[PDB]
Amino acid sequence: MIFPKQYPIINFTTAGATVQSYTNFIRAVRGRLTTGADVRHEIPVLPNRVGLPINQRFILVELSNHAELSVTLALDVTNAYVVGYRAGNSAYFFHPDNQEDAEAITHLFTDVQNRYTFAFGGNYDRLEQLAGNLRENIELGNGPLEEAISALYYYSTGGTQLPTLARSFIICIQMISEAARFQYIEGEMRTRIRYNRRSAPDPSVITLENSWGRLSTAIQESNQGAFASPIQLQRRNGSKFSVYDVSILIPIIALMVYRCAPPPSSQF
Ligand SMILES: Nc1nc(O)c2nc(CNc3ccc(C(=O)O)cc3)cnc2n1
Repeated sequence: MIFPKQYPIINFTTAGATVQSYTNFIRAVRGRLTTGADVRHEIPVLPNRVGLPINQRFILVELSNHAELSVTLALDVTNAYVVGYRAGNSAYFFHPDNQEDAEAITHLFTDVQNRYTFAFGGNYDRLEQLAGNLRENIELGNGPLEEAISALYYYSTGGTQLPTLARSFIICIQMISEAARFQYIEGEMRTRIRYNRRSAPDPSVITLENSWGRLSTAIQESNQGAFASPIQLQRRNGSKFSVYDVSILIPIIALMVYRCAPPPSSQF
C-alpha cells in the first residue's frame, strides 16, 4: 500500500497567466523552499542538506496548461533543482549523482505505475547538448512554457524526441528554479509575461545562472561583506564587470544554497 510524506504542492497555469499570478507563484515557491530564515548578509539561505529529514526534502510544482494537461515537477529544497517530473501515470528522474540522493528520489512519486531514471544528469551542460542548442538561443516566456508542458506530457506516449524534452526542461528550470533563485530573473520573466513576449535570455541572465553556487560561496565566506575574490558577471551587452562585495547583489539574488555554518550570528 503506502510510504510516508506528501510534499507541498504549488499550482500555476499558463492559461491567461498575468504578472500578479506569476508573482504569487514565485513567492509561494520561495515561501516553501526557505523555512523562514537562516539569513547571511540579508539574503536567506536554503536548508542544509545534512540533517534534513526526507519529509522536508522536496516540493511539488504543478503546471497546467491551456490544453488542460498537467505535469508536476519535483524540486529539491536544498538547491531548488528540478530532479524529475510526473506526467499522468509516469514519472521520470535525472540520474542522481550520489547515493543518499538516489534513495531520497524513491520517496517522490511512489503511486505512479511506471517510474524511470534517465542515465544522464540534469545540469544545463548535458541538457543543452541533448537539446542541440544553447540557452542563448531558446525562447522563454508563457508561450514557451505552455508548449514545454505539452512536450513533457507527451514524452510518455512517444510524442517525444529527447531534443524537444531536454529543451522543455531548460525553459521550465529558468522560469521556475532560476526565477525563484534570483529576483532579477523573476523580473526578466515578469517583463516577458506583461508584454506577451517570448525571447531568449541575454548574457546577464545566463551568467547569474552559471554563477549561483559561486555567489553563494563568496557571500558566506566574505570577511564582513567583501569577497576574497571578485565574481565576474556580464551586462546585457556581453561586457564583464567584477563584483567586489555583497551589497550590489542584495536586490539581484533571492536565495543561496547553504555552504558554511554561519561564522557570526546576525540571524535571529
Ligand atoms: N535539472 C536542473 N535543475 C536546476 O534547477 C538547474 N539549475 C542550474 C543552475 N545551476 C546549478 C547547478 C548545480 C546545482 C546543484 O548541484 O546544487 C544547482 C544549480 C543548472 N542546472 C539545473 N538543472
